[PDB]
Amino acid sequence: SNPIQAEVLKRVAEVFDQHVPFHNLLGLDIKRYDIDGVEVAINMKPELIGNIHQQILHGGVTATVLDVVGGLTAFAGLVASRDDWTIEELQQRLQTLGTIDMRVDYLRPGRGQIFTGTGSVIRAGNRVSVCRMELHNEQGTHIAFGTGTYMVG
Amino acid sequence: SNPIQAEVLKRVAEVFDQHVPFHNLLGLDIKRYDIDGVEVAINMKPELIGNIHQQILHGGVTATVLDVVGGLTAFAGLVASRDDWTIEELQQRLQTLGTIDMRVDYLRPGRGQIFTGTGSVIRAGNRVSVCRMELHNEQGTHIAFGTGTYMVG
Amino acid sequence: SNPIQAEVLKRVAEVFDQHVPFHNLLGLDIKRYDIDGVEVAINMKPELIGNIHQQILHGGVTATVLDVVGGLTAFAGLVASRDDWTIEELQQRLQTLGTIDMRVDYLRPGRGQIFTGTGSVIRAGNRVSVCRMELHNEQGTHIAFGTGTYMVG
Amino acid sequence: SNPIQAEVLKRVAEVFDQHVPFHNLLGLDIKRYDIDGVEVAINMKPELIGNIHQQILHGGVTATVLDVVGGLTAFAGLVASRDDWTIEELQQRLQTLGTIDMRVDYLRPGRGQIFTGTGSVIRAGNRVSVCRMELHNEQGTHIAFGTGTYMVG
Repeated sequence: SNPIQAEVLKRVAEVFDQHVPFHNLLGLDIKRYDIDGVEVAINMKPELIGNIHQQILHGGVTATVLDVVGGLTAFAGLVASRDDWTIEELQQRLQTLGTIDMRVDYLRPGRGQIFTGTGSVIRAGNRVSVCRMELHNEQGTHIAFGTGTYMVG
Repeated sequence: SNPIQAEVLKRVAEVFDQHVPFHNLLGLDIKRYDIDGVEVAINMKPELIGNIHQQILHGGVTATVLDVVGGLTAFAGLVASRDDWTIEELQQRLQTLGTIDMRVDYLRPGRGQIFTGTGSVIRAGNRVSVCRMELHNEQGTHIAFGTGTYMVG
Repeated sequence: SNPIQAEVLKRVAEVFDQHVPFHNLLGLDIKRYDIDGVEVAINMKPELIGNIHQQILHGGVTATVLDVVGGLTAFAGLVASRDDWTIEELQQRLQTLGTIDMRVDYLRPGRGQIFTGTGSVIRAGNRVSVCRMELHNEQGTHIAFGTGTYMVG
Repeated sequence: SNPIQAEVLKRVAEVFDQHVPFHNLLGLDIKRYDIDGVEVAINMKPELIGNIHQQILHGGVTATVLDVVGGLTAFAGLVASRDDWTIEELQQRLQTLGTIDMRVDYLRPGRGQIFTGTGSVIRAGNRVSVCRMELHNEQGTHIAFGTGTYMVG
């Protein structure tokens, strides 16, 4: 794709990946990131448990992962929408990026070894975008669905 | 509250405040928990930051706090709804207690030193309850509102 | 499907299709209803326009259609839940069927002569079910998505 | 409110009260509309019933009223946010007014003779605003609560 569109796609992906303190506290990793769909994985660890008896992931981790998948999905959508994007142009956008509201639907108990989240834009906007997100375990079992409205400009 | 109601609440409160791995990871504390509702407090700390430049809370922490406030608010309301609960029935309820769906509305940037969450029951049920949650910093400004649907039976 | 199930689904269908005053005012029709799900449809007419200057469907209609699709989807999923329902049992359930909360995401302005809605269960339950709903124009594009939490018992 | 603000508001109130086909079909009325907010009312009539036996308002009507209250609430909050507003500058804004997403929480059966709705802005913006809505009957009993995200620029 566009030389600049590539930079941001490999930069923004790395920004979220390790430049965010909370992402590091949880061990959240943005595996990939490109024009279509981003991916976010998180390995199960004792620190992420909610109910010790059921040994299930705390609902806050599920929410966090879905929110991150959405913002990234939204911004990625903004990027691919143009070929005139300058560097500062997108930098101002990235500083504006934020969640306005989000809905999480908890489908099944959060059990698994590795969890992966992905999303897609259902409403692409120049200022506001809405996406749907999803979280599953290594067995492919859907743990939760999400829908978020993001500010992209 | 009668002995049963009081004792159950005291027990649940220490469970959430000391024996929940994810709560310990973030520093989420149950400041107050009685038949009237809950108060959850969380001190800002570097690991909870979402964007270093603006020094704001990661939307994930906010969602986590709002969700916990809702669950406990819904459980407190359940306990308060009957004069004939037994320790065993309420202990079974605490295990079934869970979030079905939740909406978080991000109002302002999450800046603060100490964050406090409280909630109220807008729809009480024997099986399903709906709660409204709020999060504010030590200055009293609202950071986010939440609405949660919880399975309570 | 099963004699009783197909019999109950048949009954419930004419109910929403004709026994509901608001459905007749809007022209809401239950195009088809089987154990697999539902498909609602509604023809455009002058009384359903929201903004005359744009000849677009009023959002209130959209939300109405999504919610009905959701309740029907939920109940259908419940019928297929057990294989030994008694016509009286399912009659008691239908009396408790109702929406707890619903989220509507508006994607495009509603245009065209006919609008069709369908949905699916994302979380099946004996007491509560969560469904996703979709509404689209005659050209196949999605006007809105919906997510609903329903009481099925 | 200065003359310009009050002028556009009176104009907007007129359009929604008489020049909106779907509002005229339901009988939705804009009782009052000023810089503070909006009051929407709708009398109960046979055509608005959802369940014949319970004589309750159809959930679609409740959702319709909450969305309209939210839109007008959002627009009023926009009108009151500035003084440099020129007549057409706000009329161009009105053309952009629309609902992005909405969540409705059904608290209890919609019984009543006259239903009234009010709302407030929980997040005011130059392009996106979030609002809370509420519907009650003539006795003051709360029927449903809403939360809407609106495009205002």
